Amino acid sequence: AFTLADRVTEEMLADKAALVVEVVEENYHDAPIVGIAVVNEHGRFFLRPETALADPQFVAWLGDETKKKSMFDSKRAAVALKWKGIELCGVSFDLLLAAYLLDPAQGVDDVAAAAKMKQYEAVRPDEAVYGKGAKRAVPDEPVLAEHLVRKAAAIWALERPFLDELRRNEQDRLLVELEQPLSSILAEMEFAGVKVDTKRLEQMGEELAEQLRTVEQRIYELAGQEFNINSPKQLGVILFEKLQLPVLKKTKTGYSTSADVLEKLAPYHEIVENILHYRQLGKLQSTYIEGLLKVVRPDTKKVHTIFNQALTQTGRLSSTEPNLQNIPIRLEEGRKIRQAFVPSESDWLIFAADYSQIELRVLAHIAEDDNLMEAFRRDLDIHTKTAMDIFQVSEDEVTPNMRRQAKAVNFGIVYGISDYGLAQNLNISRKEAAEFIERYFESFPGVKRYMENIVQEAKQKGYVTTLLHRRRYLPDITSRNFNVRSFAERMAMNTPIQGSAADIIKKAMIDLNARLKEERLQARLLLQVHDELILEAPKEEMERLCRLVPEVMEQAVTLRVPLKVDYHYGSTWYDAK
DNA sequence: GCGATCACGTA
DNA sequence: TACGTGATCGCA
Repeated sequence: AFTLADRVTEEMLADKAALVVEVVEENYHDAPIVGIAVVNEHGRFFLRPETALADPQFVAWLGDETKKKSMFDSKRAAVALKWKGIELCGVSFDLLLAAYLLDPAQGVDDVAAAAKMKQYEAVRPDEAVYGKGAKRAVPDEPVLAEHLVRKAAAIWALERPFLDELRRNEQDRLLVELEQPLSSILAEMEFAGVKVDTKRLEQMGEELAEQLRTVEQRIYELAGQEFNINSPKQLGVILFEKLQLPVLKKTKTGYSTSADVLEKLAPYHEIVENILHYRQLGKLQSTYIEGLLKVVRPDTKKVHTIFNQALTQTGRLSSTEPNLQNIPIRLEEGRKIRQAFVPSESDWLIFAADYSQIELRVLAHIAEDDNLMEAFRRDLDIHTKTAMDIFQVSEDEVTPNMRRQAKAVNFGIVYGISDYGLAQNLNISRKEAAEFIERYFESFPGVKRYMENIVQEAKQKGYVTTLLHRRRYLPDITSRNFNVRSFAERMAMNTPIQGSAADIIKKAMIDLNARLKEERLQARLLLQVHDELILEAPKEEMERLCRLVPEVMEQAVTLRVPLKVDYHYGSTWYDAK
């Protein structure tokens, strides 16, 4: 039983309530709110949004920090409301974030999935109510109102058992003091968006299309015929049947044509270099130029990413529409894409600050490896020092290739890759990659001990934890399949590193947001990308930020080694280098 | 019109 | 390693 309400009564404006502000469109930016449900001690209420959101008492209640609301995915609601000029405050419990902290592997997508964790099944999955894909539609008011009230009732019923388990896990503060405050910061970041210079992007796309026409023509005269270069089946027939290049790698369906294979085939035929070049130009044009231009809002000329705070098993943020975490950087041709990200006001600048080697610093701290801690206490180039140790040479004797291999070993630790993966990145044998690793563990015995100990702890406890008590369950750690078990072992080692680094960055964003307000700066966070925070600010604030931001980031936690922050500012993201 | 599948970019 | 995303193609 629920009141399908016609107007807002005071009964719906209690001190504590479960609240559903339903946004069905996957991209919630400027998206409709289809319905509102409130469950509190006085009953269960469904409100049409046009009513509720025009009611001054309702809107005042939404924005009253002392009126506590329990929700699922409150950022979606907060942002949808921001686009309507309405502030959502007082969200004291977000079930999406609670479920995520309790077990990130569950993939909790909707209220129903979180409710199942506590054997609560009186709510349907969103996909059963709205449908999937083409046939996705908002159902009739009776069906919609039942669904929203059921979601709000589930939230109401589930808050206590979820907070109880969080407390047993010592994750209650992680929820309340880190993830929920971050959610509000991310909602403001997403709402602010980042201004895009679409003229520059369109000019770049114009350039790429011309080179792509040129390289594509050269490819066709080399293949003796025309074909769809973007089809790895057609390309496979041109390279490996017509031109009879060696087959160095097979895929499930046929001939591998990854850039790894093509680089190896380059000496045999001039086509191969042009294919690689076509692949890189086409990646830029399709994915980044055309892809970015599709999601720039023509009103604001901004992109408004959506940060997914509750997806990764490490606690890292992901982002979509656009995904700004893979804007190119390595190749100069691609890094120029970042010239298109500009401050949103005249006489403002982009300020970007990034942790230097935060993952290895976290590893030095957690493993208490004396050699690694000393390397960071001396602020050495970690890759050079790793080369010196592994190859037992002095700094002047480290060749670029020795540093490259040491860097690949460090990369393998940071991202938890296998010996096979290291071998593949170093283009060496698996046996050779293995002996590289062993030489590393002789130089860093503390890291070796941490690796062994964390795997034993994962086996004993069932999970591993980060510095701020995020956990990752690893049921595959006892699997009898070697590849499955090795992956779980590498995740046991890696997640305390990657996840603690994510924890620090999140804490830094919270501290930064409060410091910006304390200092009454106009600067504002725009993006969190890997280990980098990107802000925009009046040019007149750059000198204050140069001092403030690195300090806040460096003081976010106290490790046994310093945190180091590099920072730059400029007129574009590219120039903030 | 989905859904693998392959390839590629940051990690 | 991961996630996100593209184009292709294979199944309807």
